[PDB]
Amino acid sequence: ATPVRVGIVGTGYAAQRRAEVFRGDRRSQLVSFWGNSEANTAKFADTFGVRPQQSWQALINDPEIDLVLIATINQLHGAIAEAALQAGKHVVLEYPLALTYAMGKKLQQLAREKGKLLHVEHIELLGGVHQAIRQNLGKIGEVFYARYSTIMGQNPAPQRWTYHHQQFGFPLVAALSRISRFTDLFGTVQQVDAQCRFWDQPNPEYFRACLATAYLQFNNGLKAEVIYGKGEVFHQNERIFTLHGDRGTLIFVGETGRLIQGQTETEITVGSRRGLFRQDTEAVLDYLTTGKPLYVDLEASLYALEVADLCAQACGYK
Repeated sequence: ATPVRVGIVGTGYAAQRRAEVFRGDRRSQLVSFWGNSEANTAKFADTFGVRPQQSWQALINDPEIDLVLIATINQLHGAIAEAALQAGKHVVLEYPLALTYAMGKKLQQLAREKGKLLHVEHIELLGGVHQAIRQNLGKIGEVFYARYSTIMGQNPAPQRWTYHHQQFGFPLVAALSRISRFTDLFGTVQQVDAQCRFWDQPNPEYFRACLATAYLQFNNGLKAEVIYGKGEVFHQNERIFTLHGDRGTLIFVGETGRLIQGQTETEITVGSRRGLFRQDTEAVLDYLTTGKPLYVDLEASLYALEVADLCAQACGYK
């Protein structure tokens, strides 16, 4: 039903990219938003000339909203999605979908029972690099060894939700989502070993550093290392995504990529996350206005959630 009236829960990168396209597209209208922190809420309201709702609960219950975009504090995503679906809203999330596989399945069933969209993508984190990997995996043959490491030194560690044990949640959730979206080629994860180490702040509800490591064995033979570290103890940053195959190696350093085959080295064109967010937003608008089905289905985010549960279980986490 046009225009699609949108409320945005969140003010970060994913929320801003969605807001830009919702505004620009004539099939949609940005009505309200909610932010968790005072300064970023003010900036978002100014950029997009939309007034903020004081609570996200009020936003999702607004009768002048058709669609809720969720891209906020990690812990909140499942609860906000369930509340929005119960209020008869369509829901689009930036991954995570929920805290547990069971909640993700409960959300999937609820959206079906209400006949509402439940759509999840994972674009903000290395979305362009992921498509570049997809476009070039066919070139390197059987992938047997991959390493995805994100190390971000930060001193002092802030007292915000990203360093808060409960709000941030299991630290490997986002990284494991990235490594799990090649099931089409790697098969499913068959074995997991994972460790998680924290450096607590004086207030033990916050950590000042974390190092989480997951070592995965896939069914088609791939051994993958997935590393997530941030905080006060890290003196060298690292943003590496390397995949070794018997016909070549793909190396991504940040958003920079290079194909290596024999003695040749080729630059890899990495597209913008802005373009990927726009195509996804326009596909969502297509579905809501003409019923044309989305190419993405919830199964990819559900499996990433399963992998996260499995690695947390291997960690003794929660």
